[PDB]
Amino acid sequence: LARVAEALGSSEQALRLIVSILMGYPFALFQRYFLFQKETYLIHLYNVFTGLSIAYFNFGMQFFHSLLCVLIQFLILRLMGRTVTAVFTTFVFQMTYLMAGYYFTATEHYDIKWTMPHCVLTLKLIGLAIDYYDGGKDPELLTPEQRRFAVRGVPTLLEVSGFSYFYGAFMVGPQFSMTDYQKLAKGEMTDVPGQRPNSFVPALKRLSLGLLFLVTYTLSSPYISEEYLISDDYMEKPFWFRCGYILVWGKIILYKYVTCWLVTEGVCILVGLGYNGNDQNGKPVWDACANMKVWLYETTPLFTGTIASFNINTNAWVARYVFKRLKFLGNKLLSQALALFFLAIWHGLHSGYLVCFQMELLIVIVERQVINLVRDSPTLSTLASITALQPIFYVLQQTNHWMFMGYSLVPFCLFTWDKWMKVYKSIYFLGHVLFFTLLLVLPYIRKLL
Amino acid sequence: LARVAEALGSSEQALRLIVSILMGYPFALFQRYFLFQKETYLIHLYNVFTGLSIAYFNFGMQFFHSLLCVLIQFLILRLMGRTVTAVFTTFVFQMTYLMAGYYFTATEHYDIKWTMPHCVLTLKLIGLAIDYYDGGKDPELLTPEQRRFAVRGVPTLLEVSGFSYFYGAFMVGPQFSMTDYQKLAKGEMTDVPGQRPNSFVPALKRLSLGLLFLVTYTLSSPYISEEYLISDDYMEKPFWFRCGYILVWGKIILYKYVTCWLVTEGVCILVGLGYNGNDQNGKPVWDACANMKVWLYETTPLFTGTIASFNINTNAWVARYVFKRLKFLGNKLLSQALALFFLAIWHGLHSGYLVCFQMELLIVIVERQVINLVRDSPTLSTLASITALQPIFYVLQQTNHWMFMGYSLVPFCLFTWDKWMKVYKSIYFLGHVLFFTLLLVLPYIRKLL
Ligand SMILES: CCCCCCCCCCCC(=O)OC[C@@H](O)COP(=O)(O)OCC[N+](C)(C)C
Ligand SMILES: CCCCCCCCCCCC(=O)OC[C@@H](O)COP(=O)(O)OCC[N+](C)(C)C
Repeated sequence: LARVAEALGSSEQALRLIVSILMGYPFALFQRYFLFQKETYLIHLYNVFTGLSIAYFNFGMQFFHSLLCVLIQFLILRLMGRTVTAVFTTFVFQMTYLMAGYYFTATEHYDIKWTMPHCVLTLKLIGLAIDYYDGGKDPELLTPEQRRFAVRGVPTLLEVSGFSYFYGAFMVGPQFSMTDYQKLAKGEMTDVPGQRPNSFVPALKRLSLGLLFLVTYTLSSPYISEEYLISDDYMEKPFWFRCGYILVWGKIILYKYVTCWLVTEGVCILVGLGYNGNDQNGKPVWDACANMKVWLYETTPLFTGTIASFNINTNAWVARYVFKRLKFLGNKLLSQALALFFLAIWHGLHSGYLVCFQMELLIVIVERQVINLVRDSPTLSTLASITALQPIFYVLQQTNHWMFMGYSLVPFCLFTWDKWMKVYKSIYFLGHVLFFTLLLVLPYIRKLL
Repeated sequence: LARVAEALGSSEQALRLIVSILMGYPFALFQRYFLFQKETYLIHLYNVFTGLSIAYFNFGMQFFHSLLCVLIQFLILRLMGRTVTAVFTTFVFQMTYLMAGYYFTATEHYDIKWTMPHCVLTLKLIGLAIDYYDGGKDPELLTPEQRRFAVRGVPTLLEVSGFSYFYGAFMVGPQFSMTDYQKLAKGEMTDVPGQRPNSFVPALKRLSLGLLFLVTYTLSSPYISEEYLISDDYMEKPFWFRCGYILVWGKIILYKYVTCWLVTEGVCILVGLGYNGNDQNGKPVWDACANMKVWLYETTPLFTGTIASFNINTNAWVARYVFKRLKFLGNKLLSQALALFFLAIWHGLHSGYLVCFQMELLIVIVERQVINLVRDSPTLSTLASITALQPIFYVLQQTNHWMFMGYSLVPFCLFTWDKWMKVYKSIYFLGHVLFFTLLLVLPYIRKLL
């Protein structure tokens, strides 16, 4: 409806996405109470129907495209099951399908179109194929976590269709594995063997936090937007103020993402999929499929402290299915680039993503070098601080972290060859030149000390 | 000059290219008579100067890009000389440079721009890198051709610069190897151990034939052009006539290529680079760096007989450095489906090339299947012919060959999504559907017989 779209002050696409995400709670409540007896095919059909309904509500003309990619893989997965070339052909097919979709969409403004659910689906399917090939090997140890994380059996059409179309983690949801989905289907993922998983208390906290972030972001949205950055006229304000804007911006655009992940956690933890075990005391731990770690993402002066708390899940998937599969190159420095290149193509086909990831690589390397210089061969360095007082150091580090994360996040939201450089040149290319000088000078001063 | 361009009836680019190609003959005549004493650096400097002048007279200010590829490789070739990763990095760098040039250069007409000399240069440099890598291995009993080609030593800047900028084979010239260039530089490519090689008699034939083809093509150029097909008002004559046009066309557009190769052969055979050995009788053989074999390209009813008579210096290079190097994977078909893909990218970035190469692959497979069915399992099918009277079969086969080679060469000269399909749909997609039906039916009828 256009009336509600104009009333809420945002485009109808975002409202439709939010209502689709929020519609998962009644589905989970219905599932948790009417499926005590298993009869797994009921769960599989229910998941398929709910996922198809969710896809039809939003993308109600092109959803059958997804129904293609599930079926074709099932053929490729069936024949040449354990050969190496199956992995190659499925990887190439999925990549070329995604690239064709991206090329034929190629919209300039940020739009929530057909692309993202298919992106999540195709990455999950590649993961499933890799896992099946890995589990097809000999039953020896092979890094026992890898052994227990593999799949053994025949993945018939019903199981793969149900696992592909989970209603909760479909749009932007967390990426689970194949082995644990069958555990949920077979009902061995509960707090105790013979009762419903008691998870009401964890879910409300996540829902409250996600709603709080959502409401504060939508309240603070009109004040700051990615149009003041150029405006063709306001590129004359005092330099410091401009930097201050980049400090206020970036920290606000991130809250657009966070909330949805948090809220989808609420629909993913209620069904019991977020169980991993108990702690030393024995109490249950529900932080298994979490996509965000609040209270560490905020207060983290280190540049590397925002890489293990922001995305966490996709990063873990990339590390597990790229680094562990390219141990025969042996360079140890090429792979860390190649993975990023893959992460620079999975997001999109524009140019801003490459520059953003290059800046992230440069900043993390510089931070590693600086933290290696101190506290390892400090001499005067540590006893100069002597831990007498570090309020000023902490606040300066925090401001530096915010400013130089927003400064590299600018090309993420503006991914055109013209607007990016037009808004980026007014800052005198500060970050790249400064960090290049630091990188080229630091070994010399380290050798001096 | 525009006056000569309008007088000759062709654009100034073609005339400039032809005059540049023809300008090599005084260079070769000067070289053959004033360089009895070797002092190799004189030859290297002469080659560099002549190649740079030729590049200047065609592409005035842009030629430095070519230099920007010769020097960088010399660095990559110097450090990490014998490692595996050197091949990977030089391959990726050359491919991405060529792709960037093509993407920034792409136009909708056939333009003689910066691309082609850089394309030849980059493919030659990739070949040099592969050959140098295959020279640092153990000197065991490899394949004799590998030992005959492998280079041992360190290529300094002068030698690589001279070998890269050969004046004769620069624009569209044949692609020789690295080891034999040093043989020419050291003066051992002669009929008699020491004297000027006797090559006047072989050379004049390649001028007579080349000039004959050139004059016939330029005389018959105005009658047939690639505009009558797409005029959209000439698509209404009866069906057969249209097919007849495709028979007359295609066989004419090919003569645009042939001549130049022939003529550059004349400037490549005079210097003595076309020597390979003697025959059984003992007379010299000069068909070493030939790029086309006339008297077999014309009268060849077989569809596979036009692959060993067209350009046999790029096909041989591809087979030597891709087809017979990816034997570790061991599929025997995927490689045949991979190398062509490389050949589908080296030509350009448009879409017509892929379809043309796919059609060539399909027709050659169909021809192989048909020739396998006959003369191997006749079953009273050919024992009755006994060569009684079959000129009709020969002429029918020749007409079929011409028609279905032109029908697949059409997308080569028209490489846009719109023009190609508009000109191709009026023929009712005859070749693809016919060959698909033949491919799907032939095994069944073979099993029947
Ligand atoms: C209150 C309004 C709610 C707004 C809805 C936005 C949902 C966040 C998208 C998360 C998708 C994802 O997992 O990729 C994470 C990153 O990749 C971010 O992705 P992008 O923001 O660049 O979107 C284009 C790239 N896709 C297509 C691959 C998703
Ligand atoms: C009387 C007038 C003379 C006309 C001059 C034309 C010269 C023939 C080009 C041969 C280049 C080559 O070796 O590639 C052979 C094929 O690749 C053909 O190539 P194309 O015709 O498609 O040209 C674009 C592709 N390049 C850029 C790679 C060369």
